[PDB]
Amino acid sequence: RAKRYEKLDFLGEGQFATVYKARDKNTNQIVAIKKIKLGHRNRTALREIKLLQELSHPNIIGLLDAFGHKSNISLVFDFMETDLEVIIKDNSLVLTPSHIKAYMLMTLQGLEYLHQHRILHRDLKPNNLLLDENGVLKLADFGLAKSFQVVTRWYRAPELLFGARMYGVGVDMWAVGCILAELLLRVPFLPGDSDLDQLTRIFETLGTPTEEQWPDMCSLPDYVTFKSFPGIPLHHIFSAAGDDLLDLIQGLFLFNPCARITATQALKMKYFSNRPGPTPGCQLPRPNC
Ligand SMILES: *[C@H](CC(=O)N1CC[C@H](OC(=O)N2CCC(Nc3cc(C)nc4c(C(C)C)cnn34)CC2)C1)CN(C)C
Repeated sequence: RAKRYEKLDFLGEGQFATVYKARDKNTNQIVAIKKIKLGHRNRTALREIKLLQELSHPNIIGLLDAFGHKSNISLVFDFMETDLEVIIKDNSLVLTPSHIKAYMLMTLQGLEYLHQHRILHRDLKPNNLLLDENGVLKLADFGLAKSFQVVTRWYRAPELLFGARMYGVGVDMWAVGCILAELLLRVPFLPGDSDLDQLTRIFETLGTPTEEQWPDMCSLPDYVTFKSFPGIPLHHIFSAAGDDLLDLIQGLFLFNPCARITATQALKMKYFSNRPGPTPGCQLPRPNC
């Protein structure tokens, strides 16, 4: 499983990881190796493989083989054609309501599954939702994921920005909300230049929160008193969205994290049972190469 795979294209440098297209020199499937190059620890990177092998799901990335002795450790995976991030930036593609319903659907079934199995994918962003031949979306980058201030600032839920130590599933949900806005607007919704500014963005956009809207807000370790903004109505931001969708977004971007709509609460919502339903993955937009 070391020399086994022959290197094709580069796919991504990373956080402490590189990713390569390679060809299994036996199966002849294209595969995506995650190199986790290291030194101290492979504690977090072993835990990853662990958490991974423990999951079977069509919207969860498929752990095929890990291997390798040296400075590095390799996780083999099914190759994927694009990520939801490129799918955004590709202008070629204009997005349809039923395209997004479809992208959201598969994301949240992935999520439902995960949180049933008591896990957090603490790093949900749109380059981490991959898509195959047949428009089947999959979560990935599990290097940040514990079994019940970590995401990349734009998709960081507030509680975290306010240095919450003990935090729940409402973390993953904030992200999914950020990803939906980003899907709608086709640009990062709340692109802070700093943690401090990421909160400014959140509040000025969504309004600064009450102790009603969020009790136990001030008890957070890094809590700090921002200016009080009113917020912006969602149908201003999303002149797009119909009321079934607005309802959903607004619930995902609730401030109180036990009052934040769970994956299931969200999958059990009109939006999904309402027309237009999800495009078949096979009929979902594909980009240039
Ligand atoms: C057309 C080729 C095509 O459609 N391209 C345009 C957009 C595609 O480029 C991307 O951004 N891709 C392709 C590579 C894909 N691989 C990738 C990246 C990362 C970071 N992780 C992973 C995994 C994990 C499971 C490890 C798997 N695959 N990746 C990212 C998106 C290329 C071809 N003709 C014939 C139609």
